[PDB]
Amino acid sequence: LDPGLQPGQFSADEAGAQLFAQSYQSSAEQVLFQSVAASWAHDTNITAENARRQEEAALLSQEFAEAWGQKAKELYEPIWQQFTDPQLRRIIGAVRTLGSANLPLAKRQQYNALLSQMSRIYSTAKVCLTCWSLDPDLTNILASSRSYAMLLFAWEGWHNAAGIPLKPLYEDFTALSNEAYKQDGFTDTGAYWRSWYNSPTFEDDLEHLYQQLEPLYLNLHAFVRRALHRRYGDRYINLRGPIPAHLLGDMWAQSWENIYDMVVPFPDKPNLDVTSTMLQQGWQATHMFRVAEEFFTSLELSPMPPEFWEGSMLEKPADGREVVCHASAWDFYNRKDFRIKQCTRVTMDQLSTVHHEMGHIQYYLQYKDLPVSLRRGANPGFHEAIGDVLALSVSTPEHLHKIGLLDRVTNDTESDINYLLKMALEKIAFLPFGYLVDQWRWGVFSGRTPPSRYNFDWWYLRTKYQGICPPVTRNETHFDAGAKFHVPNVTPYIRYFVSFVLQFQFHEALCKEAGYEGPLHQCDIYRSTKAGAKLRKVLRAGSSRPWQEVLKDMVGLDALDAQPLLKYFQLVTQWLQEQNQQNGEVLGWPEYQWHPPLPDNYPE
Amino acid sequence: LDPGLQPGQFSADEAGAQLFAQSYQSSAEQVLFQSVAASWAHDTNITAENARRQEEAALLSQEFAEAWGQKAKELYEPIWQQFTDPQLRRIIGAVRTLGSANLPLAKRQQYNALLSQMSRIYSTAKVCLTCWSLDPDLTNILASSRSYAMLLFAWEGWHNAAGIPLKPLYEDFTALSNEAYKQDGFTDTGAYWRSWYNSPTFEDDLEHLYQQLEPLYLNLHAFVRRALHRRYGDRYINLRGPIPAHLLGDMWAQSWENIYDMVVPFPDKPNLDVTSTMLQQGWQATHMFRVAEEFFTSLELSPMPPEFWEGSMLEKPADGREVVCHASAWDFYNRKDFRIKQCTRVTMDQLSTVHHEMGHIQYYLQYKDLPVSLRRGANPGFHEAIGDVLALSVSTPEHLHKIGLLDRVTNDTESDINYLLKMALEKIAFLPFGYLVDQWRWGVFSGRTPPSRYNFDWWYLRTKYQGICPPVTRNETHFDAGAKFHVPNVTPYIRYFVSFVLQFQFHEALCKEAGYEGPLHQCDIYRSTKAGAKLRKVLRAGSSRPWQEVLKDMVGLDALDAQPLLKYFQLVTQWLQEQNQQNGEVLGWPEYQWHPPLPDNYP
Ligand SMILES: *[C@@H]1O[C@H](CO[C@@H]2O[C@@H](C)[C@@H](O)[C@@H](O)[C@@H]2O)[C@@H](O[C@@H]2O[C@H](CO)[C@@H](O[C@@H]3O[C@H](CO)[C@@H](O)[C@H](O)[C@@H]3O)[C@H](O)[C@H]2NC(C)=O)[C@H](O)[C@H]1NC(C)=O
Ligand SMILES: *[C@@H]1O[C@H](CO[C@@H]2O[C@@H](C)[C@@H](O)[C@@H](O)[C@@H]2O)[C@@H](O[C@@H]2O[C@H](CO)[C@@H](O)[C@H](O)[C@H]2NC(C)=O)[C@H](O)[C@H]1NC(C)=O
Ligand SMILES: *[C@@H]1O[C@H](CO[C@@H]2O[C@@H](C)[C@@H](O)[C@@H](O)[C@@H]2O)[C@@H](O[C@@H]2O[C@H](CO)[C@@H](O)[C@H](O)[C@H]2NC(C)=O)[C@H](O)[C@H]1NC(C)=O
Ligand SMILES: C[C@H](N[C@@H](CCc1ccccc1)C(=O)O)C(=O)N1[C@H](C(=O)O)C[C@H]2CCCC[C@@H]21
Ligand SMILES: C[C@H](N[C@@H](CCc1ccccc1)C(=O)O)C(=O)N1[C@H](C(=O)O)C[C@H]2CCCC[C@@H]21
Ligand SMILES: *[C@@H]1O[C@H](CO)[C@@H](O[C@@H]2O[C@H](CO)[C@@H](O)[C@H](O)[C@H]2NC(C)=O)[C@H](O)[C@H]1NC(C)=O
Ligand SMILES: *[C@@H]1O[C@H](CO[C@@H]2O[C@@H](C)[C@@H](O)[C@@H](O)[C@@H]2O)[C@@H](O)[C@H](O)[C@H]1NC(C)=O
Ligand SMILES: [Ca+2]
Ligand SMILES: [Ca+2]
Ligand SMILES: [Ca+2]
Ligand SMILES: [Cl-]
Ligand SMILES: [Cl-]
Ligand SMILES: [Zn+2]
Ligand SMILES: [Zn+2]
Repeated sequence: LDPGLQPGQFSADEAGAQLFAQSYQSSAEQVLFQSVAASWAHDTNITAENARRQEEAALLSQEFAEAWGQKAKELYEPIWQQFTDPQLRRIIGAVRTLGSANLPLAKRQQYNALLSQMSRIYSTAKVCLTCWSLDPDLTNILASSRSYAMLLFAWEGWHNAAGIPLKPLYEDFTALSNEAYKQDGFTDTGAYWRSWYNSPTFEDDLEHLYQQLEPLYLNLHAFVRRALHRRYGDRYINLRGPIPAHLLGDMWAQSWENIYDMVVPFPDKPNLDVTSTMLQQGWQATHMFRVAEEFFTSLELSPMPPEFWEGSMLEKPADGREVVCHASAWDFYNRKDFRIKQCTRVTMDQLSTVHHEMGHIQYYLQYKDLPVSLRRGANPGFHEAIGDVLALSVSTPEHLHKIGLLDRVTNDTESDINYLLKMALEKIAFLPFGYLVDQWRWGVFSGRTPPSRYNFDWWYLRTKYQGICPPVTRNETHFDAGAKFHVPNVTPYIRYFVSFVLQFQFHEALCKEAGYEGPLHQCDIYRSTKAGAKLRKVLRAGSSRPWQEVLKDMVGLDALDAQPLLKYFQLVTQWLQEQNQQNGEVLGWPEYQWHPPLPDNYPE
Repeated sequence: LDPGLQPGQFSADEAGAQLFAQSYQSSAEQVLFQSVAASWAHDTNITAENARRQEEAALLSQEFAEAWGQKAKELYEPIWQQFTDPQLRRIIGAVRTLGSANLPLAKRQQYNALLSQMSRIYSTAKVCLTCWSLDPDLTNILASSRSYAMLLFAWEGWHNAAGIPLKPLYEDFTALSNEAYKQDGFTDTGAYWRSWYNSPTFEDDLEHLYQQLEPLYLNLHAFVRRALHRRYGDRYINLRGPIPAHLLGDMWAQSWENIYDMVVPFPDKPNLDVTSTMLQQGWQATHMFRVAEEFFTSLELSPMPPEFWEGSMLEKPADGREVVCHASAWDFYNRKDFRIKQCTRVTMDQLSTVHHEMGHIQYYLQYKDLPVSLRRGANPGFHEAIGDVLALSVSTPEHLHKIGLLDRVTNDTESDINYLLKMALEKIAFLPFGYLVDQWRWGVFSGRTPPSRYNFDWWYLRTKYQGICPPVTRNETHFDAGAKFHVPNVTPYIRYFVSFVLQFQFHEALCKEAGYEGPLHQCDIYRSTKAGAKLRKVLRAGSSRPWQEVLKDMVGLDALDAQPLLKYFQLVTQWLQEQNQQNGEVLGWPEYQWHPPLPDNYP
């Protein structure tokens, strides 16, 4: 480690710790920058040379984290907890968690190589007969094809191509991660990930939320299953069994917005999927980011700086180059460079994803002047919820009208049910998946799910929560969890479940602050500088204060609460219940063993 | 209740509590007697009258615990914790746990009635094609038929006939039981059941034990699956998938000794299943119990008293009267009456069941002069292990020879493998099932497994631990867990897993104390008065002391330990590994979704 980057001496006391943290910050920005830079270079241009570079950068970071980690231990191990300065106890608390830097060098190199090989396998996998990529080709098939055999080929192809080769690496990664975090005092890596919510009752709290939300999901599921039955027939849809996992518009069945056209309650009201209009009008990626931005400035939040426009990758490269297409928002930790990397497609759901990603950037712009260790959301779920909250306003028929995407206006009970159903396809359908992913991963980290049951336990959870089944037989040579980006890329998931609850609490609060007094689901906070100021206080706080207190200042309550979500959706919750009873549906999937047959001429 | 049964007044201090506890136990014997008495009259004679009587007694019993529980909290709720006398602290801890008695009266009724209907449904269910009962007909089919289609009909018949009508009742029971135990401070009934082991780390401890044992089970499974493939063929056995749940000798696939004849590793040697010889020689139920008894008296433990021989039901009644055939051992809490109720069949596995049950009685005889509250095992696993320990000695080829059931065996490597394999079929195969039943039930009690997932979670666990699959499609109308006796009869199961480890610890201790020095698996403690004396000390102690301390005095360690089991089985564990490698077996069942097809014209 360069001399300039190494820790000096500090007193063993709180005044030393303050100088320590200032010295650290000087040197940490340079180290975070080189690492983020090498990551960007690789992810926007996957080559062996760029992967070698990212590996060395990652090793440099570990070296740093180890020297500054062991020094912070040596000097403040038994005294940091008693520091008067709360921001300082959290900075110190971060620095002395070494993570992967606890590993000896050989294992550190093995760890860094595993992350790089898993990322590469996921982001370069293809399905062939001439080969389809995930983004855009398979994405578009899952979204728009309504042919059982085509969707299946895409589903199976992807899960096989991405999952099967990840499995040996994922096992090795899991052992090393655990070894690393056990030397910071955690039983396993999952315990460390959960520690970020600083709540003793986290798992119980999540479970109590899910119990309130589950009836919504059960009713949506049944109603969608019925619409699937009418299209696909009795051979492929069991009205008392799980839904085949390739029919819901998305590779993971995680959001069902793309089958909206098959399930829309009242088809001669306004068409609320404005994708056709966007194409018809000639929208491109950069227009989508510009329109997101202008929402932010309408609140008196910050525009995207020049560095963002010059550096970002907003379209899939046409010049050959392999890239990681999975959308992401990047802080370079130099207070100057912030970028998005997205293989943006011109669709309504991508407009929402553009807002999601820009919400990440906006957080990074607002907390850029905190110490590096406090440059995070009050919890991870808060960072995931910012962009989603604005997208709630953008999605409204009134807002869409204002931005020229929805010529007709209507305010009647049918249009409202259409809108809430569309939104339930996006938000309610995701809840089970949001919850289950890290239940899977927590079991893997703890050792409850060994390699020999990775796929068995995955599908147990998928059926248990989402009420889906795999459309072809799977066995333990398959590694279907590995066909979802966040598993190989080691990104936690429970943030998204937290986010899907939190965003409705935020929405309700920002709507009331804006002076809005109509139904919660028709609120649009566009141009509300009051709403703006309230959101700004959250974004500026970073992780400098407990998330419970930041939440309480924002929404007046110190806990996750499903009530705002339930309220937003109440009309469609009631409507779906009534429809399902009148149709005589079975709620749930009591034929839990059922799987559909193979199509007759498959795949030939 | 009667006034003479309702509590006195007592000072709020340790001296009061000593008198209190004495006054409690005097009155509780009378109350336990009439309860157990009515239960007996019902189980050997299922009618509505007998059910009504049992219900009354249960109500009376709740009334008792109510009053005595109220009084114990009222008098000592703060202070009992700081009593010097540990034995007293345990008695008072128990008294203020009210259970079902926390229930309001109407729900007391309701709970008492669902038990009766669930018991009845299980024990009177039949399979018709002239109708087959579980015991003996379906038991015998599962044991000895080698026709895929007959076994299937029996398996599906039973699961459907018993399971399906239990489900609505089981749901109501579960809610009532949870409500009861929440008022004593347990999150749920499962947490109460588990409190019996007085161990913060119980669940972790069980899991750590299962991890050491699991390789043994995996090697046995693969070896047996291979044997079944040779027999049934590739259509019905997947060499990389779970074994169809009807093929292993038992309705629940829980122990596999009855397919021994199909898997025996060196077949030409003497037949270590002495069933043929027992029938040839004209053995009957009575003889089986008399031979068991005499093993106990060889140790200078107690003979069965006259009241046991006069009162017991040791055969299935031929008047036809509905009975609960499931074998059980009965303490009447009067220090006089002790009985077994068993529909005894003349087989070698029943001879072990006879010893198992007689182990319960021996316990009850040895602690009959204790305060009722100490009249249980040091933990429930202790009680389940006693008769099993003696049965391990009885099952040895040398012991069998001594009681005229087998010609002398050659003491060579092959006869040893044969024997250890038979014993693995009985003991190792049981381990997963022993562990999973209460995993299922704890999930139901905690709310993790709602009615809408009773069968899904059941089969998850079955496949996860036993590596079996249902041979016909099941859905949530089926309630396959209800087709196992202990579920409708609300009897915990984890005691059997604990027992199956404990028994090997005991066996090693008793063998060392007998002065035996050969292999663990060839020991016979028959006629060792020293071994007998050591077991007597355990049995006399009841639950007067922490099971950890009782165990330490007996065996040297203060915890459950798989090492004695591993050592008993070492030779066959090594052999099974080698067989499996040479056949190129896959250990486990990676084709986890696999289920067999239906046979051609079924039914
Ligand atoms: C779409 O339509 C709803 C319904 O509007 C109401 O019912 C219709 C059937 C007609 O009778 C309308 O005249 C009638 O307003 C609109 O929601 C309603 O908006 C108004 C405010 O804009 C709400 O009233 C306010 O109530 C607050 C206190 O809550 C008072 O302080 C205010 O003075 C004010 O009167 C009204 O409660 C609300 N109704 C519901 C069910 O929430 C909605 O605004 C309209 N939406 C769009 C997008 O135009
Ligand atoms: C596990 O499955 C693989 C993949 O086979 C496919 O998935 C199976 C679960 C089942 O649906 C099969 O019909 C599918 O072919 C099995 O390996 C393949 O086996 C096929 C056919 O048996 C064979 O032709 C291929 O070479 C194998 N590979 C591929 C690319 O399909 C595997 O044997 C199953 N069991 C185990 C333990 O992995
Ligand atoms: C049976 O023979 C063993 C010795 O032979 C070995 O172990 C057998 C179990 C069998 O598997 C053979 O093929 C083996 O070659 C006797 O064991 C010894 O006994 C003495 C006396 O206690 C003891 O000191 C030794 O340690 C024992 N050795 C072993 C192998 O543990 C065993 O006692 C014999 N018993 C009978 C029934 O004849
Ligand atoms: C597109 C989005 N991408 C993620 C990218 C996260 C990431 C972390 C670290 C290194 C690299 C990438 C994000 O921006 O949070 C995403 O994966 N998801 C999740 C998904 O698509 O699975 C859940 C989605 C909820 C709605 C908004 C988009 C959310
Ligand atoms: C036959 C035996 N019957 C049980 C009877 C239990 C019982 C408790 C309360 C009221 C009524 C019955 C017993 O003696 O533990 C039994 O069920 N099993 C269990 C079973 O057969 O499922 C597990 C067996 C392990 C070896 C010994 C026999 C064990
Ligand atoms: C992708 O990254 C590669 C590194 O693998 C970049 O390669 C450098 O590019 C130019 C010519 O292509 C040379 O001057 C360098 O010496 C290259 N290095 C190697 C190892 O070839 C490449 O330019 C990148 N592509 C883009 C468009 O950024
Ligand atoms: C549950 O299953 C019942 C019995 O048959 C089983 O399922 C049918 C569909 C066949 O596949 C058969 O081989 C199985 O053992 C059905 O009658 C019943 O409708 C099923 N569904 C429900 C909701 O109970
Ligand atoms: Ca779409
Ligand atoms: Ca989508
Ligand atoms: Ca048997
Ligand atoms: Cl997270
Ligand atoms: Cl128990
Ligand atoms: Zn995000
Ligand atoms: Zn027993």
